Amino acid sequence: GLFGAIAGFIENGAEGMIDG
Repeated sequence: GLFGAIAGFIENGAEGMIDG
């Protein structure tokens, strides 16, 4: 479901995508 395309992008900002 579409949540899986966002959630972390709002709930932090896609942590791990920065940090990786």
